[PDB]
Parts: sequence; structure tokens; C-alpha cells
Amino acid sequence: QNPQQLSSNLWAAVRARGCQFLGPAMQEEALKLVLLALEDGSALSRKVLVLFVVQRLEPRFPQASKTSIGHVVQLLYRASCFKVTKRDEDSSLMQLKEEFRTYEALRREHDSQIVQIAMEAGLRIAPDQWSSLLYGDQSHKSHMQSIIDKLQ
RNA sequence: GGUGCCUAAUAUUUAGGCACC
Ligand SMILES: [Cl-]
Ligand SMILES: [Cl-]
Repeated sequence: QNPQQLSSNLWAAVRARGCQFLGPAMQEEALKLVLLALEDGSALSRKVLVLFVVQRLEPRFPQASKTSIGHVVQLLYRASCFKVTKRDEDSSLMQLKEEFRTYEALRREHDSQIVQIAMEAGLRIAPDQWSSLLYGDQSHKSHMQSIIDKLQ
């Protein structure tokens, strides 16, 4: 198992559960726009959360789509970041749980969920490679080692 | 077979399409 392999095996695993990582720049700006919509306790359907993040993301990142942002929203939902108000005959509304209404706390949950998908897929990826994959630098290895230890 | 993307749904997930290998 070389790195170019583990990275393509990691991203395919992620997309297999209907989730997505748009690269370290765009994913960071995607999460922030999710926080911009939700940090005040506003309650948005998937559809309105997607339109909000897509429309603001588009001018800097033209590849942003309802599908690609749906997949990022699915990653947060799969990480159990949302309070979901279920009503009859209507779309469920999503709020950010009180504990995940800041970027640091939301991002930790996001990183953790990608690591659980690596483990579900039997992928064994060291922290230097994690730092690279999620942040595009080597400045997050400890962060990553912290999430790996919690999950084991 | 496999990947990638697009469209749709109240999705801890589905369903459909195209492209490429
Ligand atoms: Cl409400
Ligand atoms: Cl809450």
C-alpha cells in the first residue's frame, strides 16, 4: 500500500458513503459557509443549506455544485453534527448541535468522520499523510494523531 | 469490473445518468 493508492482508496471510500472532500482550501471555505448559515441556530432543509453554500462558494470555486455540496453536507450529517427537526409532510430541518457551532469543533468532527471511514475501509494512513490530505501541510500531524487515538 | 462527475430524495443512505479507465 503506497500513498497515491491509500489517498485514491480513501477518497473512493468517502464518496461511496455519499460524502465528499473538495480539497483543503474549498472544504475549509465550505464548512465556514455551513457555519455562517447555521452558527446562529437557523434551521435549514438540506436543499436551502446547499443553495446557500453553493451560491457564495461559486465565485471563488466554480466547480461547486448541489451534488458536491450535498456530499459535504452528507459528511456532516453522517458525523452526527446536525439536530434534525422531523415533521409530517415536510423536509427535515437541520440545526448545528450547540457543541459544533464553531469552526474548530465542527472541523474536528469532520476530520474524525473521515478517519472512521478510513477505518471502516480498513485503510491504515499515518498522521503526516493525514495532515497532507485534509490540510495540504505537515502542521496538523498531532491533531490527526489525537483523532486516531480517540477512535482506537 | 473499477474510478470520476452530474441529477434527485425528509438520506448515519438510496435511485438514476454520463464520462473515462
Ligand atoms: Cl424550530
Ligand atoms: Cl443541540
